Amino acid sequence: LKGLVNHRVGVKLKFNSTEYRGTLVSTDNYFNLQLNEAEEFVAGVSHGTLGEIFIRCNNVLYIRELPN
Amino acid sequence: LKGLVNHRVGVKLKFNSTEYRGTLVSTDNYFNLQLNEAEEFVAGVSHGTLGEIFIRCNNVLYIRELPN
Amino acid sequence: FLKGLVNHRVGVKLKFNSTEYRGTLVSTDNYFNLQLNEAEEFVAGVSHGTLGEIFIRCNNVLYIRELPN
Amino acid sequence: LKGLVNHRVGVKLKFNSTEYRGTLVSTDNYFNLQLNEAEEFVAGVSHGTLGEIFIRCNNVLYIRELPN
Amino acid sequence: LKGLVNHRVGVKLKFNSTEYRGTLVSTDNYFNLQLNEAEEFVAGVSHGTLGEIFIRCNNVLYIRELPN
Amino acid sequence: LKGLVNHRVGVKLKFNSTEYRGTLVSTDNYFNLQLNEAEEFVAGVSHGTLGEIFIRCNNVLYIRELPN
Amino acid sequence: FLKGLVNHRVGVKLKFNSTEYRGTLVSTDNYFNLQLNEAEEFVAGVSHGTLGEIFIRCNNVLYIRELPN
Repeated sequence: LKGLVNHRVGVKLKFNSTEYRGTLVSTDNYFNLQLNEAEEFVAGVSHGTLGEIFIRCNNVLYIRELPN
Repeated sequence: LKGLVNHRVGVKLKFNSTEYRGTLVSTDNYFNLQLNEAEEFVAGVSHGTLGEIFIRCNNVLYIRELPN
Repeated sequence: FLKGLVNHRVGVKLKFNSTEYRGTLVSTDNYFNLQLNEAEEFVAGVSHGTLGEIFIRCNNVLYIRELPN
Repeated sequence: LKGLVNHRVGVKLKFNSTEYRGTLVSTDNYFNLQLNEAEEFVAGVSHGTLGEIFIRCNNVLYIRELPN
Repeated sequence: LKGLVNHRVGVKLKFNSTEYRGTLVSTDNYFNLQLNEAEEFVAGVSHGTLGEIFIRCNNVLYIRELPN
Repeated sequence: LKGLVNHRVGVKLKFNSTEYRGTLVSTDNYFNLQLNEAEEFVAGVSHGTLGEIFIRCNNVLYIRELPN
Repeated sequence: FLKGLVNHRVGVKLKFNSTEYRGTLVSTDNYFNLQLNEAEEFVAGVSHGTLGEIFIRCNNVLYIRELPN
């Protein structure tokens, strides 16, 4: 996962279809991650900008690299 | 995460759309945290002040810093 | 953590429903497994009775607060 | 928790409104407990006697001491 | 729990009202247990024999000794 | 659990009534097991053959030995 | 411990729904935390799109299988 630090990513949660997008500032094996300039996406539509958020592994389905 | 100690944060839970906002007094890797002058928000509307609360990691979706 | 709340009149809110157990926090441990004395069950803010000493399990706990003096 | 051994206790489960009452034979930190002369109670009504049961922590909401 | 080895027990699951009945061959702290000549019971009715099954703690609410 | 290696088994899941049938290639205390020649059974009706599949403990209810 | 599948075309089926992510398993570890490349989302057997490289958490995983070429 460290290969995605300082990259634009999207974190998808288990429930609903919400995706947090931002820059991956940091993380840990535990999949606990810090996201900078995060923006909440629901079914692909922005529902706003949170600032920096710290997200818990458990709620996470997967992480992907947002496209260039 | 300790970077947020003494800051004004918002803890969002997995279920509903409830957020607890207050000052983050203390924490630990376990994402168990102490929140001072906590106020419970339901869909962004205040439903009251709790005092000092101690919140368990499992119920937390993420944490953010409340805009200054 | 919680050790600061021992001997304090506390409210323990569960994840499900709107039930809060109020009592004196006798003891705890990192695991958020706690012993409440003089526990009184509250449903939607309404007393549904007094249990005695109860031993509650972290898991079901949403948060714990300090009841207003 | 060992202060209740050999006491008449009630074990309340997470789901339903079922509680098992009996004599707490033994235990361990894990809240895995041994109940003797356990009787199942649904909404406060006896649904019969189990014998010895070994209960698992997880399903446990709380344990109380039954009125002498 | 090893006190029930070689006894006739019932393993009740969290969900439903299924109980697996059989003879407790072996176990471990983890409540992972081996059942021999296991028979599945739904609401107290047999729905058939499984042979030997290995059951996982989690799915377990409790274990009881079947009346001799 | 290792006594079932190379045996023909059925892995039942917590949810639905789905059982994965196949040969138990390997395992570990964690109940994470590798199945060969896995066939998906839904209410006792085959819905197709999977190849080799790796199953995660959590979703598992029990493991049984398919009658020789 | 499921290192026999690396560089193999796999399917990751989640617990909930009937979604399977298909791709090449780049890397992993005991924890069943896995890295999938050229991942494609399949709902009831129908492609709903390509994701890039995605990193999947164990918990949501029901099982993994080898894709049949």
